[PDB]
Amino acid sequence: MVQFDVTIEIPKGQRNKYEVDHKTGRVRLDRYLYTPMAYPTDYGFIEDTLGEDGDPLDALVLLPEPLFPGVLVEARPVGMFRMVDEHGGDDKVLCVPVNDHRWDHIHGIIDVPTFELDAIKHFFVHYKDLEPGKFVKAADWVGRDEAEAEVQRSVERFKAGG
Amino acid sequence: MVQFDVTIEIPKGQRNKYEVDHKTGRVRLDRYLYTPMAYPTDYGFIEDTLGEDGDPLDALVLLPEPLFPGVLVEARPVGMFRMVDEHGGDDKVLCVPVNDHRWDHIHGIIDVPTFELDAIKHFFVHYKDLEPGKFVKAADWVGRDEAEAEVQRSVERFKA
Amino acid sequence: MVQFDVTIEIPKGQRNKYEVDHKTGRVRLDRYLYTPMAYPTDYGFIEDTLGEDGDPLDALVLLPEPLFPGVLVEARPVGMFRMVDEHGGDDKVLCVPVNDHRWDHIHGIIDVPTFELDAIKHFFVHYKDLEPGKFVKAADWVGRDEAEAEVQRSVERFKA
Amino acid sequence: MVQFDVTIEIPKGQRNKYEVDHKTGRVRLDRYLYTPMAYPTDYGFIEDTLGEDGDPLDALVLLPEPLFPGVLVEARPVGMFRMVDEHGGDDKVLCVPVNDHRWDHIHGIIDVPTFELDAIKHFFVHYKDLEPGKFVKAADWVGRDEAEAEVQRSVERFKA
Amino acid sequence: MVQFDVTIEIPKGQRNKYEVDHKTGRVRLDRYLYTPMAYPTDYGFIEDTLGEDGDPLDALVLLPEPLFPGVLVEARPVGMFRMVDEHGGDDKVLCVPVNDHRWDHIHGIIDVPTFELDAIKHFFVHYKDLEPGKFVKAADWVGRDEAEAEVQRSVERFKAGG
Amino acid sequence: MVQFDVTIEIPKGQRNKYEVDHKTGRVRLDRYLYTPMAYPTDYGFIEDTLGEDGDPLDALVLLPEPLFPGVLVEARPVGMFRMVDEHGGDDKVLCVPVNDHRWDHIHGIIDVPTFELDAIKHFFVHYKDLEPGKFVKAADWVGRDEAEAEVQRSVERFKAGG
Repeated sequence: MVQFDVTIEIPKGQRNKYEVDHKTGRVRLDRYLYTPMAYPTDYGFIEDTLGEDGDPLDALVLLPEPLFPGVLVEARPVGMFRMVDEHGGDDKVLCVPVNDHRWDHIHGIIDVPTFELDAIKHFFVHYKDLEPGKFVKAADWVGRDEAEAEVQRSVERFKAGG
Repeated sequence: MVQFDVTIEIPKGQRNKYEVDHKTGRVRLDRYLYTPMAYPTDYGFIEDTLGEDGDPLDALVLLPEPLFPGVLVEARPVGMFRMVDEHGGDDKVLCVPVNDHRWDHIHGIIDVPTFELDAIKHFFVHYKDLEPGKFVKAADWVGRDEAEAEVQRSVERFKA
Repeated sequence: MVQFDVTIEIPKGQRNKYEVDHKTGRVRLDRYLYTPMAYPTDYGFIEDTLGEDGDPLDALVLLPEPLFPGVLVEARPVGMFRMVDEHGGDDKVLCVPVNDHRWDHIHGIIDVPTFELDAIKHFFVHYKDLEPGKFVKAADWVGRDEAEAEVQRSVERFKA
Repeated sequence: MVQFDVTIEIPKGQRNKYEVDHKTGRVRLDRYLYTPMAYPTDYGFIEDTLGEDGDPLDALVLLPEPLFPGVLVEARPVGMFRMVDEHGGDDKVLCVPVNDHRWDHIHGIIDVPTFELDAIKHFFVHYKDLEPGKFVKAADWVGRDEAEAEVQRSVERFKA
Repeated sequence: MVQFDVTIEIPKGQRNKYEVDHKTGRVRLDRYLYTPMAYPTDYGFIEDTLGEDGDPLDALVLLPEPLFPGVLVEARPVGMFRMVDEHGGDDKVLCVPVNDHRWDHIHGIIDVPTFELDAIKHFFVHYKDLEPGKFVKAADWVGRDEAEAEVQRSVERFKAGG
Repeated sequence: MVQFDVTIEIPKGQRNKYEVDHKTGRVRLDRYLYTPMAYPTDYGFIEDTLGEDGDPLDALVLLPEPLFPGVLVEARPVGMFRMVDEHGGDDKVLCVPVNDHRWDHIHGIIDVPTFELDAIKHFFVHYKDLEPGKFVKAADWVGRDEAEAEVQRSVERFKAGG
């Protein structure tokens, strides 16, 4: 069973887009969203990963209640949101907390209610609609096998980068 | 100097869509939104008006902090949001609290920052995107003169 | 397809125990809980029912976000919590909002996760532990058929 | 053992100043405070009283957690805050919830910590500092005997 | 007058059980409680202490309003909650902030209202009721002298461990 | 255009007075306010500055929604609140976030609504009214040029201190 640590940057329900500066460890405000939308899940990144674009792999964590920026949660992948925007491809691994029987019945993307996947998709498709020169050309969901393959590639890129 | 009472149905920042039952006065949950969006202003209706569709005229109230459902606020119009959806036309009057010097500089639609008007528009254009059979085909803003003309039509329509 | 209106008294997550005075319609603070616990669901009563004890039938409503005291929500029964305390028997109907596809998979008590039923039970078993003379001697769950039978008895008891 | 019902208008910690319209029962937004201050207690009025100025007698209720506007709480007086502002005299009865052992040690004004009385005073002395034409010239505390005498005058004034 | 620094892990009113990883300094989500209960006080640990079980001594801090995970508060002990669970004995020192006249009248456990002690006891007796293989065999309160003796033992264990 | 990093200590709306210990980086509770007031803006300090009194220069940041203690925001100065209290002079630089068109129209103190400046002044004039031996003798506002001059002096003092 693949599992890993996710650092939360943005609690569910927030309109402030926080980001961890990976050089310093500091939490920074990127910006307050320009749209009347709020993050649909807790949002952050997988520790010890490196995506194709130089930053760690993004993670979305399903949780009963929001966390605080900077908090670590041990999690396991169930699928992956993929999108194409102004900086090209962007993937976000969808995760649930490990060692919690309340999530035991969610083994893969097929187990996650469609209305929840659709809400998360809608957020990422629209949240930058009022930001000039930002766009989304494509967005879809893939399952746990493909999420794990991407996690593995990013773990490999992390190790190769030093 | 047009002014009126607004009953708030939905506080700013809420994802629960409350509505007042106008035949009982009860506050009901209509639905929880299917989209990850939140009401961009306090939202409700103008007391003693009747729109083209039989409900009181909707109102959006700019405020420093959100209210509670059922609360009355005396307000004045600065403009009007108009849209066309699955039910046809819909107007929502944009308002600011009266006799509050902090809003005295806002006389009309040109005085409301574009980024704020664009955010309000974005909410109404997209908030029903995930509801089968619902849609928004057009949405725009008109000024205070047009808003007051609509309020006046709605007030007379109430009287008749 | 049994459905009814629920008036919410107490939002999920609250430690203030509000109650509606059924002779006036006012919302009153009963008490702040003496235990470090919070209501596990939105909590209220079914409009136009009368229980065995003279009050409307209590209802627990599963919702994505809590409501406000006094708010009406149209709901359908999926099961019923039963308990015995210092006043004798008490039933609370477990409900989900109607005409909301997000709840369409929940048809009966077997469809509600055990961990959620256990949490609701734990609240009612313990929330009065620190009140002299109050106690809970037994608590259990029954299914949708039993819940609808109790709603029907309560509706007729209201009519009579 | 004097006790009465208090309707809460403004929850503790709020910067929105709500008021009940006593001729309709509606809750209205009076104003958002112009000062960076927040109500130090739950704030409202005593039902079935009439002050010297024609409004019900104001009440401050000490509670572990704030309520919602319009909520009723059965309370007992422990003292009274008095002030003089632009409208002349104003009294606010300081109260604690009845039949709650957690407040049984609070019998009168001497039982309320000085730091808490000083904070409440500071709020009423300063909350209108940034409103032209408004002022507070004097403010003080009196004990439970004086509070009950004022409640009694207000109750009779209501009856007459 | 004994005083010390408490790092808060869990704000009063929360149902998320956060914990500081003492090796790394990171705040982690342990778990969301399985019971409909919420922490009755701000909850954390005494810096520079070591309990018998290898972790710093736990602290409960009485405060007018909750803090954030990771925040330091200078505090003084007024008593100690003692319990016996599945890992044996567990003590939690009850504290108030120092240099604050609003707490000056609380010198010991006898000064703390009984209903508040009973609520805190009820939380620790019941909060793991729905977690299999977790239990509580005993729970009680002792006073300031005994709290200070335990604080001193833990300070001593801290120093002996390195 | 002068810009700098502000670390937030106290979110707008709070009555807990948090402070960063500049030696350790830890966020500490200083105290809960004794007055029924709440911070009128997000409040903190400018990184890499040193005031005359030995601490970094204080900053007030205008924001649509409050942040969390410890969060960095890149900001630009629009004016400065000056006051004289029990420790003598104290200045707080008023700032807006950079690279955000929603604040583009605020170039200086003259652009900030008077009612907002008056509310911020009232807070600092009164928030210590119930703390014995604390007082305020003077308080006023100066504009962006004078804010930038003070920022520059504090940057210079920072560099001279090591």
